[PDB]
Amino acid sequence: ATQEEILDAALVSGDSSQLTDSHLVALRLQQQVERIRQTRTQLLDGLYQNLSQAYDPGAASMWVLPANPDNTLPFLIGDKGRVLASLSLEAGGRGLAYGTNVLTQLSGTNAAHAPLLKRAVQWLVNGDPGAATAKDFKVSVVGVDKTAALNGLKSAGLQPADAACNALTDASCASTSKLLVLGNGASAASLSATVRARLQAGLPILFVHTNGWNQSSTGQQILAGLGLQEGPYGGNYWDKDRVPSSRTRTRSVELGGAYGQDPALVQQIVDGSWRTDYDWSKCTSYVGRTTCDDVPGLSDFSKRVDVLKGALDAYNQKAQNLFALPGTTSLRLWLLWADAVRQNIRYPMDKAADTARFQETFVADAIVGYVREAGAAQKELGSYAGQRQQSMPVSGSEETLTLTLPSAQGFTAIGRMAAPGKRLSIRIEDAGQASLAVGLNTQRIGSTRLWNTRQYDRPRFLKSPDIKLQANQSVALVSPYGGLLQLVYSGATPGQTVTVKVTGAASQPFLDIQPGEDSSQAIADFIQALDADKADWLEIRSGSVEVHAKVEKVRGSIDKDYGGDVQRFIRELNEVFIDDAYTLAGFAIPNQAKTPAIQQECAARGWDCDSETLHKLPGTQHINVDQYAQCGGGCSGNPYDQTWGLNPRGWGESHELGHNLQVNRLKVYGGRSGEISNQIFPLHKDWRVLREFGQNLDDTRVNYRNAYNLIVAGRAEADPLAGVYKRLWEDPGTYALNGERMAFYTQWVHYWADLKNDPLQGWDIWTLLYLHQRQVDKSDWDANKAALGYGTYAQRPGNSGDASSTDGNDNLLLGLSWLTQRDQRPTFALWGIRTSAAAQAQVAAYGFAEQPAFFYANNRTNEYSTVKLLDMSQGSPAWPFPL
Ligand SMILES: [Zn+2]
Repeated sequence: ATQEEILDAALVSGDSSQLTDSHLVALRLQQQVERIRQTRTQLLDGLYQNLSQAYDPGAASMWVLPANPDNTLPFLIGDKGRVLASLSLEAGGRGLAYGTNVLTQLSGTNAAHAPLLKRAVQWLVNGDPGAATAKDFKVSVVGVDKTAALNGLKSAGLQPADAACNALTDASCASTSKLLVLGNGASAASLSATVRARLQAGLPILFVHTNGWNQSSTGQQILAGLGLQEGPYGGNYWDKDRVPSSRTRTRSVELGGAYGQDPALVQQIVDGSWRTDYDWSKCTSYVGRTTCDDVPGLSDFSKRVDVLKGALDAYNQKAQNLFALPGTTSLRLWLLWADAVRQNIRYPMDKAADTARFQETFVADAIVGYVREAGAAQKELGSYAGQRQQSMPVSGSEETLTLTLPSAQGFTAIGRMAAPGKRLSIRIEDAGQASLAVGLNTQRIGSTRLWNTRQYDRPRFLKSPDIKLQANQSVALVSPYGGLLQLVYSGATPGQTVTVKVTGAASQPFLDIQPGEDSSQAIADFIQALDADKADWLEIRSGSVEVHAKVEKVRGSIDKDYGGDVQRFIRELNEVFIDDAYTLAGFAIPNQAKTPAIQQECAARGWDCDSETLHKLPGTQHINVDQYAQCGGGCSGNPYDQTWGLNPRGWGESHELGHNLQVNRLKVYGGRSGEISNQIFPLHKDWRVLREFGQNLDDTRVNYRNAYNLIVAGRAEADPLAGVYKRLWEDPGTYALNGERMAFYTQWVHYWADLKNDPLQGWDIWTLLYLHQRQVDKSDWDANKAALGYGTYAQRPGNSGDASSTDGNDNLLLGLSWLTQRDQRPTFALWGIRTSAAAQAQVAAYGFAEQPAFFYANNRTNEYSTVKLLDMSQGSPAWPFPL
């Protein structure tokens, strides 16, 4: 078969598998775009002639936009670019929609529009804007006032007669009526479908939005029947856009022909006239990531490409197959062109060395249609994947999976992959009240480093749009890239399940630790899948953490850090990394009782330390392990990105996990502890690792010595609390005084260890503070405040994260005083930490003996046997370790 014959077939089926000649497709697209422009401009020129185009719908109006570009078009575009009315040629019919009821303004504010409206109505009735209507032409008016509408039409020089019947819902009235006028009061079965069917059968429709700047679902449905869409929330309220009387024929004809179309970009594609002289010296670099926002001309190019992506991604998001909807040829050609381009992409490309390949690929990467029955794999997957991903076996039968949702909103790995160019079918069942979508992959967009020299080596958009699903309705997908399937959810009940059915999917290595079940078999099966080595990507689900990882990166870590010992790697991931953090935070972990000391303290305080209501595990934290990251070689977020691999014992792993587990009421001076109060997680892990294993990791993180220097100097000032504050907490820098501020947090660990007379118990104070804080945050205030040491508070305290707030300082003071049964105000003052009068009154009410100011000093972070206690109440001792 010729490429010509392949293209013709693929326009019907969507099957681009054998289509490689992108130039041929681009030539067809060129003629299609030109056909659309010729049709539009001829119609708009006939409508406008030299009549005034003045049209002012006021603030109390909505915008009304084309939705299908092939058969709809703007009619009135204001100076600010807002579409105020649109024309429809959908299904071979004739429709016109305004964003306000212009018919009742033809004697007033829009008297000047009457001549033009007359031509538009001539075009509706006759199909020719210069053909006069017959006297007494029958007009049916539905959902807006009949008399006022007919009087409006008369005001424009027309002589309508009342059809006296409902042409929206009565097929016989539709057949004799010359025009149907609609507003938002209409009633009908299947309103969009009914409107479409009337239009297709030849009833001309004039729609007027009757709800001002308010949106209308009836209007949205009518407009969808015309192939139009309502503009966004607020309507014309802020912009107050209008067409001025100075608007020329030529200008509006040009704007209307160009709207939502890019003939210049099509021509650049066809001719290969990609820009050879972008000024790349204007790019800049931030932590190794190059961006180019200030390269002249580049942002405008990128925004034009975004229009195309936006257009196709609306179909993706709605789970609509473009090839199943009539009147979508332009978009079909764009998509088939991009699929053809994907057959020829080769990596890597550089922005200066390979301008034509780089720029054409830049466009093609933005145009991916996932909802289809067939289509092509991209031939080269570069730094993303390789031959394994391309050759993964797929299941011919339906697979059934049950997923648990740990919070109301987020996404979770389904445990299967789309294979490149291979159809899969998916559906969800048993979803309760959750709203669901399916997605592919988890990459963040900064992880395609296309502006770095020679690093355009994968697709721009490896993560698909979220593809909405309805319960019990199957959707067919084809990805050019393959990818890890994700269930995206919102409005869920924590702990609920969902059933996923999928046919045609591949099975990546997938480790699904069962919350409180034996896992030695799951581990063995995962290892066996890794040993078979048929995949480029894997996933791991363990508690509230999910890892999405390039296989080669995980192998690298197992080899480097574990000498090839996969078993120990996995067990440490689960226990030393994940379980360590969530246990430190005191969450209710299924089938894992609290330690005896935590149990006993909680019991002695009469606390709820075990309910799911207060202490359920939080929403999933995702981790991406890949060749590239969103920012730097590793980036905060959810997911957070790592490019080195995945080390269960690593500082960064736990530092980032810790950000997910931070709470404002345990931060000193809000944001000043933004990179402090999360460090308990990696510090605890390192203390544990030294004791159990003997590796001594990050042993100089906590800078007790320099904290001491700053405290000793600041407390010599006239206001000693302010003096310390200035030297320790004032600096707003992201990582300012990181080591010194950490030494505050560990004071309480050493203190608690001494209080309990047990070195192993020291970190329990943080677990207790977390348990206490979640009760403060969520328990019934009146019933629980006495038990939480907050009896003097009429209302729950605030949760501000601002550095100027005392909400964290206060809760730390109260929690620590309450748990230790000593008034801790002198040590809080020593550290420069101010508290509110309310919190001070509350500590006074406890009736506890003061703990005089103290300081725990050490010359190592991880080894606590050497820590020394300094009494600070009478003066400042010497630093007690030799320099
Ligand atoms: Zn951080």
